[PDB]
Amino acid sequence: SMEQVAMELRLTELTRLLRSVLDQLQDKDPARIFAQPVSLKEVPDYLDHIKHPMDFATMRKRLEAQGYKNLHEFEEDFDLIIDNCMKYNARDTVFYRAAVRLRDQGGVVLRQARREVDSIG
Repeated sequence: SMEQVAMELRLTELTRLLRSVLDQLQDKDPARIFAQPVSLKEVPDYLDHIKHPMDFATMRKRLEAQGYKNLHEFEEDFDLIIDNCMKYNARDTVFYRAAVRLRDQGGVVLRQARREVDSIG
């Protein structure tokens, strides 16, 4: 049916938008603290702390398999990255402060993202 391909054309362009959004978000992490998952060999207790780990690589894997049906879901994962970071790492840490920086800067990008998603459809 054509009624699936327009949803897929919506999903597609959503993806095409969200790829730009991700690139912009990852650019706000020049330190690359959030690019790859946490190691469970380096941090073997991690999953005792963080129940839903997230990172840009994983976000990107999902993205390119069109795993995001809307912006909300994408925001949810972006939020995890920040949120997980801010929980695991204490407040005086570089890690923690990198999260906050990324949040504040990311939110700008997501503010306009939300606008474009509604504006296009």
